[PDB]
Amino acid sequence: KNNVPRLKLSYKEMLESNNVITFNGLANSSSYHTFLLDEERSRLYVGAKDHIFSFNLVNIKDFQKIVWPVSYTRRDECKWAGKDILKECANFIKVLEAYNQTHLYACGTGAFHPICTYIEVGHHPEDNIFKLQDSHFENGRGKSPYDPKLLTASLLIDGELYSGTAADFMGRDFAIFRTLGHHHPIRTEQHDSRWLNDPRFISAHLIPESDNPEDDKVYFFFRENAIDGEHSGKATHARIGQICKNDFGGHRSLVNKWTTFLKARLICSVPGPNGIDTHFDELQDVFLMNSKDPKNPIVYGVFTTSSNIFKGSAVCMYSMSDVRRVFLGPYAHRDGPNYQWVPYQGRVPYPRPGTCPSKTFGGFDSTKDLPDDVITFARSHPAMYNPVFPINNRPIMIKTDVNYQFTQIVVDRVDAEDGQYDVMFIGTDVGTVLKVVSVPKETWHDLEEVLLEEMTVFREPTTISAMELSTKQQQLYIGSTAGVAQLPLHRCDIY
Amino acid sequence: KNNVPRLKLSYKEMLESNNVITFNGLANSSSYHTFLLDEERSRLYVGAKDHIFSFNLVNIKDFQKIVWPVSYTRRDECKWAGKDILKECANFIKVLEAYNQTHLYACGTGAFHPICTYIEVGHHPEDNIFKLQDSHFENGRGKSPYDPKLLTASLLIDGELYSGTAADFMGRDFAIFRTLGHHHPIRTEQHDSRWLNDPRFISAHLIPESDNPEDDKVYFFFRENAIDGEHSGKATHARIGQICKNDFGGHRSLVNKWTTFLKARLICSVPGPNGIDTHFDELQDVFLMNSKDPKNPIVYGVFTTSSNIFKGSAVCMYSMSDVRRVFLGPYAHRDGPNYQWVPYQGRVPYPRPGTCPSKTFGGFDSTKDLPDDVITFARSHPAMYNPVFPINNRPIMIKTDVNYQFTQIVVDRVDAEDGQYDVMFIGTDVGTVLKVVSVLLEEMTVFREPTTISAMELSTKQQQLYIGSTAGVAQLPLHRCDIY
Ligand SMILES: CC(=O)N[C@@H]1[C@@H](O)[C@H](O)[C@@H](CO)O[C@H]1O
Ligand SMILES: CC(=O)N[C@@H]1[C@@H](O)[C@H](O)[C@@H](CO)O[C@H]1O
Ligand SMILES: CC(=O)N[C@@H]1[C@@H](O)[C@H](O)[C@@H](CO)O[C@H]1O
Repeated sequence: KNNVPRLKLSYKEMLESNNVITFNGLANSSSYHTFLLDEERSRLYVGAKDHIFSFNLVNIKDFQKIVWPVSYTRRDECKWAGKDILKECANFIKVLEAYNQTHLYACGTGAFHPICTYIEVGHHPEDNIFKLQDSHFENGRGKSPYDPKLLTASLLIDGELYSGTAADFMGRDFAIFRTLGHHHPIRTEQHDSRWLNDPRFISAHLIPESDNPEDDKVYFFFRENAIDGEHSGKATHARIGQICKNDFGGHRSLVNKWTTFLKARLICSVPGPNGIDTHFDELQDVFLMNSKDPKNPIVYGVFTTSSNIFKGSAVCMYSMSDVRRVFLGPYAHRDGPNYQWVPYQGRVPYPRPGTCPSKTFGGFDSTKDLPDDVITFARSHPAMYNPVFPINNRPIMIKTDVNYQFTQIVVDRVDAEDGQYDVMFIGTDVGTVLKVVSVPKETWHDLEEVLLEEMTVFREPTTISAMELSTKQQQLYIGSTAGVAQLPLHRCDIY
Repeated sequence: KNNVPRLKLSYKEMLESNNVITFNGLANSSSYHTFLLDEERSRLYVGAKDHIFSFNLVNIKDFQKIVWPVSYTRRDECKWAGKDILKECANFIKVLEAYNQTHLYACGTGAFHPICTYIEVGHHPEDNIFKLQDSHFENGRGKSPYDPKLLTASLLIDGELYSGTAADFMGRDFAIFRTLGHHHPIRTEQHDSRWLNDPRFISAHLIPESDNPEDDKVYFFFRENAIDGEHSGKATHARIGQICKNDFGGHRSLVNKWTTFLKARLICSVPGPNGIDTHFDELQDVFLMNSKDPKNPIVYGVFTTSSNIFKGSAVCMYSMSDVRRVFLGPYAHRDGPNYQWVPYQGRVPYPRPGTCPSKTFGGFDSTKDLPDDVITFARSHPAMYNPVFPINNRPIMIKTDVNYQFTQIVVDRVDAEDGQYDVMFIGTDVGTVLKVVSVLLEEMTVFREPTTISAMELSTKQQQLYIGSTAGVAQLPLHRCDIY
């Protein structure tokens, strides 16, 4: 029933108890935001400014660094663009995923000229190979943004890259891309408000729908500016967008453009007395709690208030069964520009747009062999009407009166000799980490919030940008421009 | 540039300094919310549960009362109706207003059967009369709600009663009525969310426009549920409405109904960085500062956040020049329920809807003589498209860190050595009054126990402030510079 940490600690105390291994980062670098955890290779990769690191996730003081800056020529070109020589004209690594069984794929802002390449790690982890394959350099457009201020939700599977970010120099052509591989890169309609409206990506996950890979979907989480009318009402909408991994675009229309793209509002609010709810629209981070059933990973989300005078944070939970229901629900439909959004009620193209091409029903092989009505629809119906509410219609945690806001989250399923509890590790914009448990107080609905620890993990206060949980090292890794930080999950002999 | 009070005295500290005179109220009464300040008679009237008091503006310890509790039969028909005998089946007065030069008009919850009567107080404030003219008894349909939990905004001028409440037993028929005074009662359209949609009234004021009494309009202030498509997103819209004092409805169609009603949204928000503003739509009280020009009183308003989690209160100022600009602008317009609201680009009938009939300009000297096209319009065009923003597009004061919320307000115009300064005495839902000057002087508790301040009057001819609540009334001096 309290909101005070039963165990508070500062970077100081943490350092005087063996609970923090700080990497202060090189003097000629920053922005250690991109994390690529690798349990197998037992290393923790962190792509930053002009560099890419390979930390030893047992003690991040031991590592390797691939200095990957940009050519003098490129630097100058960025300079001539009237940009910030130090803050902007640098190669900020924004993408870092796995590719070959011996190479990583990395992308970054090549000083407002996105470039990517490979990072040979090798076959055997025994011989820690951290070699950068220079001279190649592939087009970074659509993979890493031009502006370092923008992030990227990346997902690299089966040799193909999925990434949502701003694709242009002007940084106003945001789109979900599918690069690499065999086929021509896939993209979302550009300059189309109904598809994407000045969004900001958070993450992308490969979620299987059944035992048939043919039915694999890729979910992107992101926030964007709402759209409804020409009335005084700007607003944010956290969202989740689904797309079929086996989508290859239209035939005589959406050429090389997703055909199975749909989105739904993710609502994270707290019911009120007079019937008006309090919403946490600003989606900051998302973590998937892998259930034994890969088809139903639990979705935790870290949301924030839109108001500048009412700072607040929330942690909402969603079940895929819900998102799937929404995605199988009414399509948001609007007749004219000055019409109220209404749930579409009348003839839906078959197969249902949004549904992946199946060699069992309809028989239609490949998206490229779909009717025209199933391409015209979806093309103007990217959004679902009904929103997906959190489990139980409320967040499992809320922090208001506090002076900081949540920025990252990860959770471990710890089995206790009296049941299992989902322990959340929430990162703050202040540089502190909170460990909380939401045990159901006597009954689901009236649950108790327990703040176990509040540990600062950076000499100076900074915004936490990345968190990676290791269930093989039992170590948490925080990231920021100030550098990376490592700490143990527990500390049971200090309570 | 601060948030801490220079003078934070508690009730104990206020009582131990003659800073507050307390009336713990009667045991058989409560809800002392209906205030009526009479300078001339130097008394302060008050409406309450089965009672109507009369406090002395010098010492509320000295007072007269009137017992008006509803008969047995009525108390019984209310019980069988399935109401709470203790907190419902009683006569809670909701309207106290001066009527004749010798009488006051009063109405209360007739134990869910509102009734009204007069209250004699003679010509001379010397004889201090307070006789409850019993017998007869008129009904209070449209004058007072049936439900004590509902407020009412009244204004009785020229022998006419203007009020906005629930005209029904079920408390669902909210309306703005004008009863009394020579003509058949006139009211807003029943069951039409466009006109009014589950509103909560706050107050009505007469404000002339021109130097012609015929252009006089009555303005109501209230808060109601916004309407914007079947699509969800419940929200509150603070509002202000106007009505011509001389509106008596049409010949046929809109018969005995406002043909001049128009209403506009009142915005009180704070600009944000990402273009998103923080709004305070829950109007709580209104005070008009009589400026030099009687056609331009400054409008102060106390708004609160709709959010149950984040508590926050704000005060906002509005000029009647702005309000009038909005009423002379585009009406809101819809082609149906599935359409977006849009400023009416069509051709507005003449005379312009919302325009008081006049024996001068206009050509018409009666609202009943208006043509069909205007009456038809209006009937479906009671709302305006442009909301009226507050002076500077910002609120004067803000409180969010605070763990309470404003509930009442009054302001005094005090002449000093530097110039005139407007001091705002803000009430609180936790028994407390904040004194504020602009460009927090003191935070004083005024009740032994915490409650909601629901009434607040200011007597300049006595330099005192009176606060209302269910606990009782509280007297307090505007300054007491000694404590400083
Ligand atoms: C050009 C560049 O930034 N890379 C240097 C790298 O060559 C050097 O070994 C290291 C030592 O701290 O410092 C980095 O900043
Ligand atoms: C070992 C292997 O088969 N993986 C390949 C690697 O051989 C190749 O050089 C690289 C592109 O440079 O792409 C990887 O996926
Ligand atoms: C409810 C009622 O009938 N009113 C009584 C009144 O007769 C009496 O004069 C007064 C003073 O004690 O107390 C009230 O409760």
